[PDB]
Amino acid sequence: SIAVTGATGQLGGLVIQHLLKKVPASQIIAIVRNVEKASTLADQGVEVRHGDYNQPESLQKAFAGVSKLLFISGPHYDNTLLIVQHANVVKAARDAGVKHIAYTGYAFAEESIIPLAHVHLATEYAIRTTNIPYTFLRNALYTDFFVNEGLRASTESGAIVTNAGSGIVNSVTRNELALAAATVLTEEGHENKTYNLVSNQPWTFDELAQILSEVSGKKVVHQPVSFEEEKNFLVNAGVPEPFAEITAAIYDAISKGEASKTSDDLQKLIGSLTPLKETVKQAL
Amino acid sequence: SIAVTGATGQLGGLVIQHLLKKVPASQIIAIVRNVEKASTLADQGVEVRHGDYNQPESLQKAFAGVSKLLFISGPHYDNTLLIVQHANVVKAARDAGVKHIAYTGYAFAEESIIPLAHVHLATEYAIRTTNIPYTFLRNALYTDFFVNEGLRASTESGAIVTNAGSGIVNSVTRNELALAAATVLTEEGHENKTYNLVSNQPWTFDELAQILSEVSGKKVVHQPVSFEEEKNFLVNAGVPEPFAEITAAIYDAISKGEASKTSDDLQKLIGSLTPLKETVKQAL
Ligand SMILES: NC(=O)c1ccc[n+]([C@@H]2O[C@H](COP(=O)([O-])OP(=O)(O)OC[C@H]3O[C@@H](n4cnc5c(N)ncnc54)[C@H](OP(=O)(O)O)[C@@H]3O)[C@@H](O)[C@H]2O)c1
Ligand SMILES: NC(=O)c1ccc[n+]([C@@H]2O[C@H](COP(=O)([O-])OP(=O)(O)OC[C@H]3O[C@@H](n4cnc5c(N)ncnc54)[C@H](OP(=O)(O)O)[C@@H]3O)[C@@H](O)[C@H]2O)c1
Repeated sequence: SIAVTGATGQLGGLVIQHLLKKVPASQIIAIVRNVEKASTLADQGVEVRHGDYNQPESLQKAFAGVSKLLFISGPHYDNTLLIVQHANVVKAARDAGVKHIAYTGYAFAEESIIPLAHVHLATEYAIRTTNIPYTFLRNALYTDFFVNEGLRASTESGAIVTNAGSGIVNSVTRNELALAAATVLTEEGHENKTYNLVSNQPWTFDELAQILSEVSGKKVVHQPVSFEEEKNFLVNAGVPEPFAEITAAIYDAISKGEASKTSDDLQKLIGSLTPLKETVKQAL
Repeated sequence: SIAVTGATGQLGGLVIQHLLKKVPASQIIAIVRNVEKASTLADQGVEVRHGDYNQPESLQKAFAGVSKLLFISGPHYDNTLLIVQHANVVKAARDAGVKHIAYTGYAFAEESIIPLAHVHLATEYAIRTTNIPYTFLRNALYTDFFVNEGLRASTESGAIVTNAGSGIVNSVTRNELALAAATVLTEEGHENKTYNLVSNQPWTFDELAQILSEVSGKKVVHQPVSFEEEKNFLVNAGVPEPFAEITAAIYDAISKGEASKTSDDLQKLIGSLTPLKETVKQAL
């Protein structure tokens, strides 16, 4: 019995589709905040349960009798609130007698300068307190954050504008990260282990721009700018202030080597990784 | 304005008595679960407020307008519950706009084999997420845990019985640890810093027994035993099972070097440390 929180979200939806290739739908439980959004899952053989991280009682019920739990992190912007939610989740899983928990954390968190990394470490320590056999799935930033349909704005202008400088990026796709979680949940050998699930073929924004140029046939350059120019760029392109700030801070951190370390853990878990060109062409 | 949680507890009571030597009672707020227990504090000039870690709303009210908060950890035996409580506390302090927070953690936590160390690390990361200027007061085990009026049972029998083997102990008194917290709250220079507040004159249970012999005039030896012999010893001396287990696990960890690392941080903060003989004679 494998339960997946965040099941209607992007990552959780992909996990379930990967689990559906490995186990009967019978064994999969989707735990979800909005039960009406989960109908398509229930049309597949997947059991749907209500579980809201803000409501301990819902989590008690949702985790009842689950063997393996994949706890996908909350997306909230308030990190201090996210620590409460995650704590509620961990306490509910302990009380429910969950037998194995996997948690989607953040690669190389101890060296991060992004405050969200402190949430993932707080949560990993919270899970260690339960004594439940664990797998810490320490996910890179998503390649999809940087490479998406929004790249058409850059083809248009001839420029990818960021404040990442020549920082290196070890991102991987949500889909490879979903496969990794599904792999771990469906095979032995991953108990009490941490994996830093990142690329071993990192890239730069110069390189991304050369790739976009090759694919589109149109000349695009990386235009690196300052933090304040980025946030301005973003706000004036219709990106709401808090998210524009979040985004500039992620690029700023990249410029300082936040995403520059690599591991073979993911490749060892899922096999060959998707080349960035292949992801760029899909995005377009 | 300096607020102290756990104010009717042993450590918090001593902190307030130390703060009373440094600031008018006007500026001190005792935050407390049981308001009737705090009357003696209110007879001094100290403001009493209700704050229960299980009740977010109480904490919102209790932390209103406080400048500096000393968050003394919860004593609960359920570590997973303690993570929820501590998270509630941290979120309340962020919401209340607390300007500086000190938290009593556990020295060298990253190297601990005691599960309570994961709670203190989860909490430190929770505090880092708030961005509030912090002081992590990483307290050694209390010398008072080992050296107390209970040593008369050992004088009686001629033996201190433990499963600590010849493990080394860097413990310090609750009172020195209270002085350290009070010092930090009342002088500049301690913002965004962690201190491992332990002894630089560690001791063994052989040594404790020689000291008890010198003080009492009666011959007492350390009798080191196994984990299961300890727990049995303890249970049959009227120590309730969960606490007997807690105690055997603390000694077991000592036997494996849990308390063997030292730092000059405390001595640098408070001046000379209390010799163990002086603490033994007080206990008796
Ligand atoms: N590594 C990265 O680059 C990266 C980037 C962004 C996010 N993340 C983290 O990884 C997680 C998964 O990524 P994603 O792309 O799948 O994000 P996503 O599409 O935003 O999914 C977030 C999921 O969490 C659910 N959720 C929100 N609040 C909840 C609550 N109170 N109780 C229960 N569920 C709640 C959402 O439910 P609804 O559908 O009902 O709203 C949604 O299913 C995110 O939650 C976030 O913490 C990582
Ligand atoms: N370093 C060590 O060797 C060591 C040893 C033991 C404990 N500790 C930790 O350090 C802390 C202080 O040590 P201590 O000797 O002063 O312990 P203590 O005498 O047991 O004090 C614990 C304090 O926390 C309060 N408390 C319990 N539950 C609470 C709640 N739900 N909301 C608000 N307050 C609550 C208690 O209030 P009441 O008086 O109303 O019950 C008490 O004032 C402990 O909480 C524990 O986590 C450290």
